[PDB]
Amino acid sequence: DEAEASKFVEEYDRTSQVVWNEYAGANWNYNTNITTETSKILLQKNMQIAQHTLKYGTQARKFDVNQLQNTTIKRIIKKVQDLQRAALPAQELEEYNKILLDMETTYSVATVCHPQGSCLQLEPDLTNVMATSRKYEDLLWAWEGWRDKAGRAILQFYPKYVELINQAARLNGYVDAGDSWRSMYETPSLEQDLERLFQELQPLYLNLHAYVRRALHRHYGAQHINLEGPIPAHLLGNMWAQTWSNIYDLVVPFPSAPSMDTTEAMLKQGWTPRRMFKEADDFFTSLGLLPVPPEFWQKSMLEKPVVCHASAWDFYNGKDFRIKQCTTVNLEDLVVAHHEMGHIQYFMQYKDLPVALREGANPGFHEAIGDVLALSVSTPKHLHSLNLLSGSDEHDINFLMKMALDKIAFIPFSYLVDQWRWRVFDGSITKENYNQEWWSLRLKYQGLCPPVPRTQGDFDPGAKFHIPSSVPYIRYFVSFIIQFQFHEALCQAAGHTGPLHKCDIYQSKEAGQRLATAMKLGFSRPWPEAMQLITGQPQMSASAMLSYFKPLLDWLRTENELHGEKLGWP
Ligand SMILES: *[C@@H]1O[C@H](CO[C@@H]2O[C@@H](C)[C@@H](O)[C@@H](O)[C@@H]2O)[C@@H](O[C@@H]2O[C@H](CO)[C@@H](O)[C@H](O)[C@H]2NC(C)=O)[C@H](O)[C@H]1NC(C)=O
Ligand SMILES: CC(=O)N[C@H]1[C@H](O[C@H]2[C@H](O)[C@@H](CO)OC[C@H]2O)O[C@H](CO)[C@@H](O)[C@@H]1O
Ligand SMILES: O=C(O)c1cn(C2CC2)c2cc(N3CCNCC3)c(F)cc2c1=O
Ligand SMILES: O=C(O)c1cn(C2CC2)c2cc(N3CCNCC3)c(F)cc2c1=O
Ligand SMILES: C[C@H](NC(=O)O)C(=O)O
Ligand SMILES: [Cl-]
Ligand SMILES: [Cl-]
Ligand SMILES: [Zn+2]
Repeated sequence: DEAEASKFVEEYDRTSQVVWNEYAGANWNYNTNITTETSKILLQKNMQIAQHTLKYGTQARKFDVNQLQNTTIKRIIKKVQDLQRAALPAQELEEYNKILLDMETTYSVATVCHPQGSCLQLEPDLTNVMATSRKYEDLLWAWEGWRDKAGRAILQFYPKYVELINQAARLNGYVDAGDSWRSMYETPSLEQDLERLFQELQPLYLNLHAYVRRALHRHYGAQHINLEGPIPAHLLGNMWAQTWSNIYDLVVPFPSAPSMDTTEAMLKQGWTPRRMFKEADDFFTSLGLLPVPPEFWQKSMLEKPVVCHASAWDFYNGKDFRIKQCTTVNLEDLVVAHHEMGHIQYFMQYKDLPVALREGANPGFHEAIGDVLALSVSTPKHLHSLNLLSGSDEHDINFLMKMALDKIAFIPFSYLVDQWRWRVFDGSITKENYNQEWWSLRLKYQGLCPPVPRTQGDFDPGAKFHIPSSVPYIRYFVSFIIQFQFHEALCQAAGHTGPLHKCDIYQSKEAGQRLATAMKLGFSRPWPEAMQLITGQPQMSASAMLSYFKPLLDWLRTENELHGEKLGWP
C-alpha cells in the first residue's frame, strides 16, 4: 500500500538523520582526537547504528517493491533493504567492526625507523622522501620499509575481513562483496564498459611509460633500468607509483622553458593550509556554487594538530560539513584540497534530499567534482594569476607532460586495485596468492616491477590506505575518465575555444550551473541522466581525455620513435 510505504520512508528519514549524525560525531572524534574514551564512544555508536539499520531494514524487507508505484519511495525502500554489516549475527558484526578498526589503526600508526635514528611516518616523512629523493637506495629504504611495517602487519587481519564482508554481502542478496560494490553503479555492463575505457588509454599510457623509462635510464643508470622491461616501482616519485608528477624534473621535455617551482612560491608568499581551502572555496563561489558554511571553518581539521588521509565529512543534518586533512603547503596538496572541497560541494547541493538519496549519481561522480576545478587551477595561466608563476608550444608540451604524469599514469593503477579485490572477494585469489596476484596486475596494467623480490608474509596491498580502510577504488578510475568529460563540457559552456588544455573555467557562472543541476539530483536518478545534463550525452567516454592530451600523444609518439623505443614489456 502506497500510503504505508510513504509513511515508512518519512520515519526512516527522521530517525536516520538523528542516528547517523550521532555516529558521524563519534567517528570524527576518534579520527581526529584518538583517545581510549573516543574509541569507546565510537564502539557504542557502532551498536546504535547497527540496531537502527537492522530495525528499519527488517521493516523495509516486508514491502514488495515489485508492487510499488511511486519510484522514489520504491528506490529508497530498495536501498534500506540492504542492511550491509547489520545483517550479520551479533558475534560476527562485533568481530567485523573490530577488524576494520584494527586494520585502519595499524595502517595509520605504522612507522619506519632507522636504527639509533628517527622513525618516519607515511605523512609527511616517507611521502617527502618518495617525492624528492633521487637516490636508488634511499627510495628503496622508504618503499620497502613502508611495506615491511604497514603491509606485513595488515596481513593477519585480511582473510577474516574478506570472510566477513562477503558473509554480509551474501546475507543482503549479493554473491560476494565485489558484487555488492559493483552494484553501486547500477550498470550491468560495468566490467566491459570499464575494460573498453582502459583499452582506449593504452596508447597514451604505453608512450608515457616508454618516455619516462628512457629518462629513468638516463638518471638511474643502464644497469638499473631495462629499456624493454617494467619500471622499478620505487622510482616514480610516489609511494604506490600511482601518480608520477614528482619526477617531472627528470623528464622535462623542454628544459629551456622556465617554470617556477610553486612550492617555493607558496611557502615564501605565506600560503597556509587555511589559505589553500579559502582559494578552493573561492573558486567554487566564482562559478556561482555554494560557499562552505561558517561552521566548516570552525570544526574542520585542516592540518595535523590522527588518521591523516584527506577526507570530507557529512554529518547528516544539512548544516555541518568538515574536511579532515594533514595539509602540507604545496601544489599537490592544493589539488587534494580542491578534491575534498568538491565532496563538500556535493554534500551541500543534495542536502535537502531524503538521506537514502544523499550520495553522488555514482561514486565516480562524487570523486570527480573537485578534480574538475583543479584542472583549471593547475593551468599555467591560473598559477600566474595566483602569483605562483611568472606562450610557446614548448611550454604547452611541458604542461601537458606534467598533467599526464598524474592523470594518465593514474589510469592503470586506479583500474587494477579493484580488479585485485574483486578476485579476492569472488574467491579466485586465495590468501596464499594475494601478493603474487597483486604483482601480476602491477606488471600487466602499470608495467612495474618490485625492486626487491617479495617474500613469504608480504602483503603489499595492505600498504595502500584503501585496502585496510575498505574503501572501494574503481570510483577513482571512473573519476579520472569523467572529470575530462565534465571539463570539456564546462569549457564549452564557458565559451572556451581552441585547445581544451588551455581552458580555465574560473568565474564562469554557466559552467557552475551545469554542475549544480546534476549534483542536486544526488542518487535520485540513474547516473546516465546526470551525465547527460552535464555533457549532452549519457555515456562514460575517454574521448575528452584523449582530446586534452592529443598534442602530447603526438609529441610522445615522435620522440619515442626517434629513440627506437619498444613500447610495453614482456
Ligand atoms: C513520488 O514521491 C516523491 C516523494 O514525495 C515526498 O516524500 C513522500 C515520502 C511524502 O513525504 C511526500 O509528501 C513528499 O512529497 C514525490 O516527490 C516530491 O514532489 C514534491 C512536489 O510534488 C517536491 O516538492 C519534492 O521535492 C519531491 N521530492 C522528491 C523527488 O524526493 C514525487 O513527486 C512522487 N511522484 C509523483 C509525481 O506522484
Ligand atoms: C533541510 C530540510 O528541511 N530539508 C528536508 C526536505 O524537505 C523539503 C524542503 O523543505 C524543501 C526546501 O528546503 O526542498 C524540498 C524538500 O526536500 O525533506 C527531506 C525528506 O524528503 C529531508 O530529508 C530534508 O532534510
Ligand atoms: O551497522 C550497519 O549496518 C552499518 C554500520 N556502519 C557503521 C558506522 C560504521 C556503516 C558505516 C558506513 N560508512 C561510514 C562512512 N564512510 C564509509 C561508509 C556505511 F556505508 C554503512 C554502515 C552500515 O551499514
Ligand atoms: O557517514 C556515515 O557515518 C554513514 C554513511 N552512510 C552512507 C553510505 C554513505 C551510511 C549508510 C548506511 N546504510 C545502511 C544500509 N542501507 C542503507 C545504507 C548506514 F547504516 C550507515 C551509514 C553511516 O553511518
Ligand atoms: C585517488 C585517491 N584519492 C583519495 O583517496 O582521496 C588516492 O589517494 O589513492
Ligand atoms: Cl605495491
Ligand atoms: Cl566505487
Ligand atoms: Zn574523494
